[PDB]
Amino acid sequence: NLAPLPPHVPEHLVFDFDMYNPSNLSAGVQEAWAVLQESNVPDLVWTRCNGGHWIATRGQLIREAYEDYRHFSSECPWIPREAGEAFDFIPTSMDPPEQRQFRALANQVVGMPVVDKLENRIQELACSLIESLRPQGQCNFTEDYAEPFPIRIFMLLAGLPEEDIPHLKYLTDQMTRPDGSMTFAEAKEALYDYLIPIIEQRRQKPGTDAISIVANGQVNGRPITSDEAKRMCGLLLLGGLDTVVNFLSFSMEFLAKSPEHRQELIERPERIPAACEELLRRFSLVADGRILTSDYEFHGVQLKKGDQILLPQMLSGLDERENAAPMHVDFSRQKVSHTTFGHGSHLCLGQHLARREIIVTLKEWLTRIPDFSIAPGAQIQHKSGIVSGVQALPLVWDPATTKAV
Ligand code: HEM
Ligand SMILES: CC1=CC[C@@H]2C[C@H]1C2(C)C
Ligand SMILES: [K+]
Repeated sequence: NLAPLPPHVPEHLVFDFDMYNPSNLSAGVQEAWAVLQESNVPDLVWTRCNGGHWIATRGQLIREAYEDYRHFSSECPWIPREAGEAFDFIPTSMDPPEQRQFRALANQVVGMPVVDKLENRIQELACSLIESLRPQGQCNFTEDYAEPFPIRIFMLLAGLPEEDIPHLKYLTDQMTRPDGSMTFAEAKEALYDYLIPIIEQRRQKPGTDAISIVANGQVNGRPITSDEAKRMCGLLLLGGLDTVVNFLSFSMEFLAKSPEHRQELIERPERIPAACEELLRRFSLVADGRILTSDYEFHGVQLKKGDQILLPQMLSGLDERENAAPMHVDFSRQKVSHTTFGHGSHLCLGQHLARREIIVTLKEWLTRIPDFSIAPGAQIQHKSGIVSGVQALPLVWDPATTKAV
């Protein structure tokens, strides 16, 4: 159940939060983690769950720890420990200075520039899917939109056949939210097995997909190795199949239950980008961490070299010390403060692709299906993990209230 409290961890700082099955899941995953920001929970606690680790509960500490890579290394960023030890993805598993040369290469295959290209391809698919769904008056949002819209765009960017989705998506999820049929190590090895012949094939005969660009690129001037390309592409694949997919679902679940929120977007489409940020904060969903490089006193707490500390990017924006009424969605919110795309030298390279997907989704869905609700009676279930998400989201609406556009 719980790991024996290490001698150096204060008994009064213990708070056994379980990141893969938080107590409050029924109330909502963001709410379940929010329990860590309650009146008498300190800024830093120790949970004996998942092997034992620190958890920074407030954005101030979260931001600081992410900026201080000397003490909090990305070397072992995943929890549980075994998983963090096998996590060798590039460039997320490296700290500056060595990280940059690779981060630059990755920025080349998913950055703004690549996204402006993809713009029309992304609108076409969003419309394509929504219009095909419009007349039915119902859908399984997670499988009929949330998953194929972002994944197909990534599989297109990566130059990979769509039939590979079921397999890759299953591996990916075992890494963020393991159902237990596979360890992080097994999921990664299969992802590395998938790529290897594809990376060797595109190095032998260069194309113009994100994969070829990576296997054939350079780092600070020198040629990338096969193995280095593999570690980077696995990360890219990981960032493309399980982030926006889940986020679209928290956003649309909320919109289906907020008629007033929907109207505002119908009435004033010019605020969709702003709503996109507010939702990015409200339904933040990533939580990874770092490992202590040496013994280090942090905010009055003694951390030992080797201790893992989970720094929930999700919690910053939900922190009342960052945004008043944090649990409240307000598209007109003055200063939207958050760390949903991370913080420090590891800032999300895919955020520009993420915002673009989210915004076109908001624009095109509302423009064709302005009124919809959650299937009557449905009991929505979230799952918590490195990346939290929605199990299923049944949606219904009346086709008479829609419009081809
Ligand atoms: C709503 C969507 C997304 C969210 C909230 C998100 C969140 C994050 C977070 C929190 C990190 C930092 C991890 C750390 O510091 O350990 C990160 C890194 C990264 N993400 Fe995103 N991500 C999203 C979408 C994407 C997409 C679509 C891609 C590309 C296909 C992507 C690619 C990356 C990469 C390559 C990194 C690594 C940066 C580095 O390690 O320097 N992400 N992301
Ligand atoms: C967007 C992402 C790609 C890979 C893992 C999931 C995040 C990360 C925590 C860095
Ligand atoms: K590692």
